Amino acid sequence: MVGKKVVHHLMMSAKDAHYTGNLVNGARIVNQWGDVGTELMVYVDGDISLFLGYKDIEFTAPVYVGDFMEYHGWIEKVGNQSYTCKFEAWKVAKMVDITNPQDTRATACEPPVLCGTATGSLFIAKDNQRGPQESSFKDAKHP
Amino acid sequence: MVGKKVVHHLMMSAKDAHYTGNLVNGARIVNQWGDVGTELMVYVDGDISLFLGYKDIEFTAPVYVGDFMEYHGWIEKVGNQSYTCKFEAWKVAKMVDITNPQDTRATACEPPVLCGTATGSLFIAKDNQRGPQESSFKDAKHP
Amino acid sequence: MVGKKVVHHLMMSAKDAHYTGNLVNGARIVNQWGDVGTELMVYVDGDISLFLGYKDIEFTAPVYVGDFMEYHGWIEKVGNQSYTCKFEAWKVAKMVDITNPQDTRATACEPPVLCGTATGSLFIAKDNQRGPQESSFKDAKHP
Amino acid sequence: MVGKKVVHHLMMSAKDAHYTGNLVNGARIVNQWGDVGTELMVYVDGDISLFLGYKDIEFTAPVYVGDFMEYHGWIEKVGNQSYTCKFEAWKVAKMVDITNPQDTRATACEPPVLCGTATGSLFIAKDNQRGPQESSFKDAKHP
Amino acid sequence: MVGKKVVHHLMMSAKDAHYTGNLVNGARIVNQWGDVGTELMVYVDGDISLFLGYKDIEFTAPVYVGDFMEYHGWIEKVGNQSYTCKFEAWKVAKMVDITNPQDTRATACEPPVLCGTATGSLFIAKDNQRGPQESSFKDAKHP
Amino acid sequence: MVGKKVVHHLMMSAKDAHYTGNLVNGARIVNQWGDVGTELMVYVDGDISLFLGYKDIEFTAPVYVGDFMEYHGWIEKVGNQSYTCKFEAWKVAKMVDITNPQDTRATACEPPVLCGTATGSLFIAKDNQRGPQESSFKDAKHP
Ligand SMILES: [Zn+2]
Ligand SMILES: [Zn+2]
Ligand SMILES: [Zn+2]
Ligand SMILES: [Zn+2]
Ligand SMILES: [Zn+2]
Ligand SMILES: [Zn+2]
Repeated sequence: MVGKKVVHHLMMSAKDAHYTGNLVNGARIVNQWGDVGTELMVYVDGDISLFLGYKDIEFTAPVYVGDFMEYHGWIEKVGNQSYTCKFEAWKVAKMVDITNPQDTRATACEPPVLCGTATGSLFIAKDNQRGPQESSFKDAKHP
Repeated sequence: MVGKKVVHHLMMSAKDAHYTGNLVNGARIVNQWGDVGTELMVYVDGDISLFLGYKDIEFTAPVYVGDFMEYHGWIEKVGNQSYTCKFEAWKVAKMVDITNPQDTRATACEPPVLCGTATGSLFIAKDNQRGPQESSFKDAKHP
Repeated sequence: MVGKKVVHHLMMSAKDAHYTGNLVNGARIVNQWGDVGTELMVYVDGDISLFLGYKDIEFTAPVYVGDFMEYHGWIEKVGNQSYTCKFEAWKVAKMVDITNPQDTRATACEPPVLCGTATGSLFIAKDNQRGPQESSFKDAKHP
Repeated sequence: MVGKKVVHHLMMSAKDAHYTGNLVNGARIVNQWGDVGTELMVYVDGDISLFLGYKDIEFTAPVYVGDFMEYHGWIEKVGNQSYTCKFEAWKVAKMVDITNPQDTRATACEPPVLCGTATGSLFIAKDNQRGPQESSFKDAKHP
Repeated sequence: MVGKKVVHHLMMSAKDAHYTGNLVNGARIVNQWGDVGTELMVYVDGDISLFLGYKDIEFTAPVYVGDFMEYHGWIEKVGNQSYTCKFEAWKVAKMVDITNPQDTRATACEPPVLCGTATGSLFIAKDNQRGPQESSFKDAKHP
Repeated sequence: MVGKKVVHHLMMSAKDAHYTGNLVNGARIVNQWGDVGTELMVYVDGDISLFLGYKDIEFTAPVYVGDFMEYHGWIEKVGNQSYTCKFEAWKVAKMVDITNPQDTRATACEPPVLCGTATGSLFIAKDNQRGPQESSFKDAKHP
């Protein structure tokens, strides 16, 4: 790991439903990993970066309205202009019975439930790199 | 404090702009504190709860597109059916120059910048309380 | 009251649901009061202003998809740079049975149902104040 | 006119921009007229109705982020199952200079600026009509 | 027809619901026809244009979450500054039973189901017309 | 290829901006490929399916507000419960100068510009497969 792990955390609201049955789409996780990756790039080189692509996105558990979700990312390798990052998505709380809209019961997921993993790469053109911006990234070094 | 502090963390995207000039509205913070409060209520008594009101919301710094934000909340007092909570909002990263849309430079806020505080109260009817759901809340006790 | 009361009015659509059960979050009301406050500031001094904070937000009735809502605000006191405003939220129509998604019946709320109240304050820096912009605000005077 | 005029009122936020240059699309007005029409149908016959179509939508002035807008509608004719309604859209306040994102100046539109008109028709199947729900509609009568 | 028919195609997600019962509003179709019209104007004269109005919008079948929809438009007449266009909306796939949120069954609409038609007009000021931009529009000629 | 290619087509509006500078996030493409994949699954086996993951997402050109985009997908292999699909994203029109918000000029991309590719897999549990629903998929066969 280069630098600290970045952790986003938020709730799936009714606005996050995508399919019928209060089911959130897997792309919602990818949206959040894009923002996690951006934060990592701000810290390592002071630019919001451009997202190049992914490998091995795996969606491992369904996500519903009322789930509380965490999205973890970290830099695995600092390249010359490209940065290889790893990502995870975890469910930390949920409604007890999504099928009953009037049921207000909810609980924690302890341990948390793995909902996705991915490897991604981000790019900052050499002329736009500004060096580390956040103290945990100070010994980021390039090849 | 009763139980653990809950920390939401996410990015302000262009979708979070509300006013002209890429300025986010203060209500965006209140939206997030509602979800923080919900998470606390899930953990303390197993219900999503109803939000009763606030006191002393203070908005202390402007928030823009490209800001990375954290939203902290915790339970201060467990009542019979009402729960008094404290909330904070903190900026952890930002664009360098929001006034130049083509400027991709961004940096950390170290130390983080205080953007808001509030006291709020949430309600779970007695019949809907289920006891603690998350281990850090196990010694929640009522009057 | 200084100037006229501003009244926003609109419908809660399915897009306004936040929690399960077609329940709208209280923060939706705060979002609308921010826009009511902005309109008041445009009229009193010709600037969109910055929202400083609230006191005594109280949420008094639940709001659902298909509710028609009014949001009232007015200036109580013109300060030097700060303006104290009062806000209310009222339900004027609703679905008869939110628990049956196929039920299309709806009715008025006559009398209207109080859903929230608040006191808030908004700020316009002295250099940005332009004087009244709307005829009902012409005798706005500062201390 | 049958019954009272319904008036929606709200702000165009940055979220309402559609085209480049902070320009709102004309369809945003049609969205709001759909909700105005729904409210009229709730009042005249107690059902949210189905929107059948329009004639003569005319868009008469551009709408931008930061405009405050009113949307008026009323019933012109109560049919057997169809209801002919008239609609208008009016601008009541606006930013002074949309082309300068840092300019916070705004003013009223006094008199208000006409932004659109339309004639539309809505439908409630005979079996779903429940009679008037709001006192101003009490003498709604059908052919 | 002047030039080619433009065809938009997409899915109604849960985010497109507007009324209760997973029902999409007719204005969603008008939103899409605005974007179809824009594309036609880009191709015929190189400007995003301004939408002037409609005649004869007819909404002919309800649209729900999980419907796959196509939106067709074409130029019927090139005027001096105004362009008369025709529009259609077609349903190509749908959920089998919208009333059961846990039912994941879906099917095609073969033949496709007509959901709307309209005639609209768009405007490009003479000074902003740039001539055809897309090869199928090369023989666009004005009066 | 098994069955026909599915083509989604739509516009990036101001609502699709994500980063500063009117830049759309790469996750917007992944959102659309999820809906393309869903449509393919409806046609091949009559269920909306669950998205399993991706390989080799590559983002190849930036996307901005005012771009018109096409999203292509097709089934490469029908498995027992998993379906391997290929996806592409293409830009077909764009604003001439995104950096000038008042510039309304736009043009076609002829030839269209490649913005992304991916391989993905979708899942329908055996008990939920219903056979082909759309005539071009009639000779879908499983191992
Ligand atoms: Zn570096
Ligand atoms: Zn308890
Ligand atoms: Zn003044
Ligand atoms: Zn009647
Ligand atoms: Zn021409
Ligand atoms: Zn099959």
